[PDB]
Amino acid sequence: TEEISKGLEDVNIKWTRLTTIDGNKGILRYGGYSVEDIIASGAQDEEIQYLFLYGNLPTEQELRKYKETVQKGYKIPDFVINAIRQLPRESDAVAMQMAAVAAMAASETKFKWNKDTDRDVAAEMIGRMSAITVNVYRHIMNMPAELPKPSDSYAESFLNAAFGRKATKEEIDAMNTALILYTDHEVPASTTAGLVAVSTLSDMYSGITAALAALKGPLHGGAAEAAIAQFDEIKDPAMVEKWFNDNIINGKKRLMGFGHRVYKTYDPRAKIFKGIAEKLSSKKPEVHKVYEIATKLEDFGIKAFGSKGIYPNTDYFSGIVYMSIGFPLRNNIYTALFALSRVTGWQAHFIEYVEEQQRLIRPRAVYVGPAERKYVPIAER
Amino acid sequence: EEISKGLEDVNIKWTRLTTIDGNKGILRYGGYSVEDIIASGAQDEEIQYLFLYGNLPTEQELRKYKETVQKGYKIPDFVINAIRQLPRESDAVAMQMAAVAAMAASETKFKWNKDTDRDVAAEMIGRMSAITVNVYRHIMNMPAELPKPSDSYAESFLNAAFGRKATKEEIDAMNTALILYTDHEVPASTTAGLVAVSTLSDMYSGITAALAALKGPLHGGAAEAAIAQFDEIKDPAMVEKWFNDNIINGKKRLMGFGHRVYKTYDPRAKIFKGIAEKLSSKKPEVHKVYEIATKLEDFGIKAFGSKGIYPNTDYFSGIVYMSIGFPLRNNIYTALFALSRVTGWQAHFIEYVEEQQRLIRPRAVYVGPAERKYVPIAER
Ligand SMILES: CC(C)(COP(=O)(O)OP(=O)(O)OC[C@H]1O[C@@H](n2cnc3c(N)ncnc32)[C@H](O)[C@@H]1OP(=O)(O)O)[C@@H](O)C(=O)NCCC(=O)NCCSCC(=O)O
Ligand SMILES: CC(C)(COP(=O)(O)OP(=O)(O)OC[C@H]1O[C@@H](n2cnc3c(N)ncnc32)[C@H](O)[C@@H]1OP(=O)(O)O)[C@@H](O)C(=O)NCCC(=O)NCCSCC(=O)O
Ligand SMILES: O=C([O-])CC(=O)C(=O)O
Ligand SMILES: O=C([O-])CC(=O)C(=O)O
Repeated sequence: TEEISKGLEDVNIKWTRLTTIDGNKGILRYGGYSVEDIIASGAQDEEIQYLFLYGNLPTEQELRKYKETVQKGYKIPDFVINAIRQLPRESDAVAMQMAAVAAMAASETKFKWNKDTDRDVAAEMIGRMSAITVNVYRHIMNMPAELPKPSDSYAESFLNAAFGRKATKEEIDAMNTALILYTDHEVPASTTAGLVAVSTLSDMYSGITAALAALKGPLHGGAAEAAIAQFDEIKDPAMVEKWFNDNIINGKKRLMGFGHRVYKTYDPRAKIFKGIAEKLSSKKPEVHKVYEIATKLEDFGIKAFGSKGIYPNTDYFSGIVYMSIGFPLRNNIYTALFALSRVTGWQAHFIEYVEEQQRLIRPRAVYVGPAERKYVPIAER
Repeated sequence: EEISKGLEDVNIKWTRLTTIDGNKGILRYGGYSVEDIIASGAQDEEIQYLFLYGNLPTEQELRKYKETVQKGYKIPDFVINAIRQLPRESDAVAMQMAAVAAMAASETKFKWNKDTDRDVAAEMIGRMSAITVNVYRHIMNMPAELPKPSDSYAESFLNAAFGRKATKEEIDAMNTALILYTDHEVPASTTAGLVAVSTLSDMYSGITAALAALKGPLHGGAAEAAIAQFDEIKDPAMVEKWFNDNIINGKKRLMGFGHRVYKTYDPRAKIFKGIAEKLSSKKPEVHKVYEIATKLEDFGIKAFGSKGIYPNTDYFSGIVYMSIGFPLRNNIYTALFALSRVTGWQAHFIEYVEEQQRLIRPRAVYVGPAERKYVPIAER
């Protein structure tokens, strides 16, 4: 015992029943169901949400019961809203979500880990996350506060409150795909952070807060904004080559939206996000200009990095989808919409850890510092 | 290969900061044993400096350092309000989370940088003092107050928290508690924070993640859960019955006992015990809490000492905080742990990002349902 597991690569932190990843062939499954199959069938997010908490897809009766438990989360305390609204407007959207969930971790003095109550607490929090995100977006956009109302879909309920208008069928559907696509991804940095916290037997909301803290970072969920920021920065499609050689190839910066710890091939979610990014952006000429820079850079990226197994990830196109829906490129909002979705995966993983395989997470470090030495009083230093 | 349960003996990084011999019960900060530091009467700020800069400060450097820490004694009103707008019966550590979370939001200009990192951390150490003062005050239903510059960081914290002049005994006791909780290599909290910062997320979010993990009863939460056990007992005569009914029969874990690394007496516990004795003996109601604690200790060692499970740092610290004058409620004692630990947290995050940066992303073993086609809703 003296070897460093750099980045914890290939170290198994738990067993899971929820998500499997084929990094070589680019296969992502939720509870056995492939992410392509789920979208092809045009499934609602609530069904996938239910799948992660319970283990199988819901019957008509169970789905209707599940939605009412989620919609309970649409009503949140004033201090929770205020936790967002009393922060500087120019703040990070994910950190705003962090601040709001932290308020819940504090106020929820009666939370206890229990197999009877876990899934209900989780289901309501998924609703609370929606209510939180609406108000995060509204506060940033200088708008008055609003809560999501119950409707035909979770995606619609969210979109309606966020913009303060009726969302179109096409808008609702694209958000519904994004929510499914970002639901879970086994044990990334965010989920890991949350699992470490919950391993001490701290509460669910603390786990979500620790997860959000990690997700905020540029190498993780922060790429959801940082990738599209690259597209916004190039402006002219003919400038793409120059920008790529100037920023990435000279070794200055990493290519945002590219690369993965697991996938050595094209990201499955990146396929789906691209097709939808192509469809919706082609309806808005100024957004399509972003997409046509994106695909051009994608080609230079694939050629330059493909041999090293660096391929587009789920964050490369996702931001274009959100921009097409109506959300602006500012304040890390795209990462916050990522987080809005990933809360389901995060929570399902914490429950699976505590109920069935609980143990404190506490690694070691190899000491490489100063040898044993006598303390010297400050006077003679 | 398969599951590294709890990540035991898996190395996550290298460090120059802290050494632990779990078998002998040895703890060193930058090569200085914890016993050397305490015996010397070292100021907490000296040990703060040691963690941020890699060596002990000169008198000139300590003056410069204190100036930077004190900057954090002024914090924005929304950070104070991030605390005060929450229900008073809220967990104290979770209240610290909310405050630091607000900083993570507002601090939009934070960059991981060789030239700025240490000053940011020094200022945050001060800020953690401001936060904890206000966390304690709000819980007790008192007006907001900030720490003021003085001779020592501990004095500045205690004075502001209580609103009175702290006695020399109280100041030394707090100073020692601050040193003893400064760092402990890569425990759950620090790890949770390192996972966060490996995404190149900000220092404050790193602290926030660490705070979320420190709350738990298996970790820093034991700073209150241990002393809670002594409060339940009330009568030294009923120690044996409580230990027989709850631990040996009920299977509940004895809080303030055991450790991931130490398989012997925790060096910090040993020091905390001596102070708990010195401080409690003078005030009758706290003294008998100590008397319950030491009587439960003997049953603990007789039962678990052969299994490598001995008193840890949280077992006696609660009594030490109680003697200083902090009440046994709202996980205040875990919040005081945090106030200290923020120095160790930040030192590790800087160390990891500057000199050994890589994304922390482990794997899981799949035992779930095999590949299956998306079933129609009614079959099912
Ligand atoms: C996600 C990653 C951190 C994973 O990398 P990792 O598995 O930790 O390996 P690593 O960081 O040690 O990199 C290995 C090598 O590949 C190189 N590399 C990896 N990704 C990239 C990239 N996007 N652009 C340029 N070079 C890269 C890196 O420079 C290193 O080179 P060398 O061996 O010469 O030092 C990285 O691919 C990256 O930074 N990607 C860009 C940001 C991004 O899109 N992140 C989102 C990931 S997906 C979902 C999400 O989390 O939201
Ligand atoms: C700190 C610990 C989590 C470390 O344990 P670990 O290295 O994760 O080992 P583990 O949890 O897999 O347990 C191994 C065995 O020892 C037993 N064990 C460990 N600690 C205790 C205890 N305090 N009382 C009774 N049994 C114990 C445990 O029951 C298990 O036995 P079995 O296999 O028969 O169930 C544990 O000692 C514990 O739960 N302590 C009690 C709470 C506490 O005092 N925590 C604070 C630790 S120090 C400071 C701090 O973090 O702040
Ligand atoms: O799997 C990872 O390492 C990160 C990722 O793509 C996600 O969490 O969506
Ligand atoms: O080292 C550990 O696992 C926990 C501990 O004693 C601390 O963080 O003070």
